[PDB]
Amino acid sequence: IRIFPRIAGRSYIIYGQTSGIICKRMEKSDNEFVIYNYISEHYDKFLKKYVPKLYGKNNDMLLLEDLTYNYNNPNVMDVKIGARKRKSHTSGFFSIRGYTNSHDYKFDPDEYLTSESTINHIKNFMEAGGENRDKTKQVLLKWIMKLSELANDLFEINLKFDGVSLIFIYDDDCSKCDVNVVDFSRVKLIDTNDQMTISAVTNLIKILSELADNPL
Ligand SMILES: O=P(O)(O)O[C@H]1[C@H](OP(=O)(O)O)[C@@H](OP(=O)(O)O)[C@H](OP(=O)(O)O)[C@@H](OP(=O)(O)O)[C@@H]1OP(=O)(O)O
Ligand SMILES: Nc1ncnc2c1ncn2[C@@H]1O[C@H](COP(=O)(O)OP(=O)(O)O)[C@@H](O)[C@H]1O
Ligand SMILES: [Mg+2]
Repeated sequence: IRIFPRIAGRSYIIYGQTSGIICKRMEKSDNEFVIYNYISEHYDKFLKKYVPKLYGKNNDMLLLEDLTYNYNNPNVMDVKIGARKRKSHTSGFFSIRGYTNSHDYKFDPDEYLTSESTINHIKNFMEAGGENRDKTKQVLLKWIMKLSELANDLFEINLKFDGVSLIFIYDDDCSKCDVNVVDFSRVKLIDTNDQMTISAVTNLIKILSELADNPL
């Protein structure tokens, strides 16, 4: 069994026996599966735009689209935009849980950060994208484009996105990038929209916009 190079979480995640699939164990309940099916039926468009494809269930394993598959040299960042179980966010509106090569920059998932340190970590994650300034900006701008639509669409969705993350990805050559929403294990039905989760996305859009705009 080939272990999947996670960037965060404690979940058992392996490569599928097949190309472009990862197998994630549902450790505690089947809630993740219940939530994908509910979103599939009530917010189909949201699932297609923002969420890795669920190809199937196998006992307690979900077969999920590998978001890294189409990438020569993927850089991954996990940012928790949903509410934490009991702790407050390490960056106010959201918590960076890890990124490719975070070890090299002495990143610590338990450390509460200033705005300066939050921004510095996101710049650290962007460093593997090289010094072509007008190409790493294109990556930031494609992220802003999809996070913008996601925030907009979140106003119309009556779920509490407890625990969910954004997986940011970009290839070393900056030819390709994306961001998707993952990990529905703790998501709940509610009667309003999730303003906490919306503020996380808007705060990220703000930070990425300041990076896409500064001239340094
Ligand atoms: O051991 P795990 O089974 O992976 O449990 C993990 C929880 O997710 P579930 O798997 O749904 O329980 C996760 O909450 P969620 O991600 O649902 O929001 C916690 O984050 P928080 O309490 O919300 O901040 C993680 O702890 P910290 O992030 O360090 O607190 C915890 O992992 P760890 O305890 O091993 O680090
Ligand atoms: N569909 C996916 N494709 C690629 N990597 C993924 C995918 N889903 C999760 N990951 C990776 O696995 C890690 C943990 O995923 P997540 O669903 O948040 O698990 P947990 O429930 O343990 O928090 C992420 O930080 C990311 O590196
Ligand atoms: Mg998670």
